[PDB]
Amino acid sequence: VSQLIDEVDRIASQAEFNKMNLLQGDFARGSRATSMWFHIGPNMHQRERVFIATMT
Amino acid sequence: VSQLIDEVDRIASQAEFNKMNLLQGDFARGSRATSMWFHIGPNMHQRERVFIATMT
Repeated sequence: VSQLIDEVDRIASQAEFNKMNLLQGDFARGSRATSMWFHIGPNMHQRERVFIATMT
Repeated sequence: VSQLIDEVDRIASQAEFNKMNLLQGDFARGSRATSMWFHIGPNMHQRERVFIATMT
């Protein structure tokens, strides 16, 4: 179980898309790191909220 | 379901055609915004009404 949880932590540290990291919870419910948006509109204000909690 | 309804609200608040929103119900039966007329006649005063209700 120690080995498996070490593998889980390794994955959480390395699981990434491009240079950003996701599983660290940098965009959690109350994460102070930064904020992300997927703009899906032809207007500068048209974008919505996406969140990813902390799963360490 | 809440996420889906939030998408519905985003569509309603963002649905527009030529910098004019449509799903807001600006052309409803009792709408106070304005009356939409499409002139199809070759003379004066042949306006044609179109009605779209609020879709929030």
